[PDB]
Amino acid sequence: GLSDGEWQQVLNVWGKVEADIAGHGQEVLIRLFTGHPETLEKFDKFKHLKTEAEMKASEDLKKHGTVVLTALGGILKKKGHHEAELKPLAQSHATKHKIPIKYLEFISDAIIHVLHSKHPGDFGADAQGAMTKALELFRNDIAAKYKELGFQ
Ligand code: HEM
Repeated sequence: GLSDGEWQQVLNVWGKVEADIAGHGQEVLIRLFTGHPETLEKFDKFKHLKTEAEMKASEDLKKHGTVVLTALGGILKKKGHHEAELKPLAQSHATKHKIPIKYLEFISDAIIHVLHSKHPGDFGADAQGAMTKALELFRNDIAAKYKELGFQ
C-alpha cells in the first residue's frame, strides 16, 4: 500500500530508468547474476556467460533486461492495480521458469543497488523508500500467487 506521494516518487525514479531502459536492465541483470550466481542457472540462454565481461558484451542480456524492466515499468505504472499484468508473470515465473521468491528479492535489491550506482546522490532517501515499497508490493503480490500455486 503506497500513498499517492509514494507512487509519485516511484514514477519519478522510473523516469530515470526509462531514459536508458536497456542500460538499467543490463546492469540489473548483471548485478543479479554476479551477486547471486545461482540465478544465472535459471537462464538456459545466459548460463554460458562465465565472466562479467561476457555478460556486459551480451546483446541478448541487454535485450532481456529491456524485456524485464519494460514489464516491471508497466506494472509500476498501474500504481498497485496490476493484477492483470502481474498474474502471467507470477504464473510463468512459478510454473515455467521455477523462480523462487528469494530471487525476486535479489532482483529487487539489485534494482536499488543499480539506481544508486547509476544515479549516485540522485536517488534520495524518500525515493529509495518509495521504490522499495513498490518492489515489496510487487514481490508480495507475486508471493500470494506463488502460495496459491504451492510453489516454493
Ligand atoms: C522484476 C522482476 C522480474 C520481471 C518483471 C520479469 C519479467 C520477465 C518477463 C516479462 C519474461 C518473459 C515473459 C515470461 O516468460 O513471462 C521473463 C522471462 C524469464 N524470467 Fe523473469 N522477470 C523478473 C525476475 C526474474 C528473476 C529474478 C529470474 C531468475 C533469477 C527470472 C527468470 C526468468 C527466466 C529464466 C525467463 C525466461 C527467459 C528466456 O529463456 O527467454 N525472472 N521475465
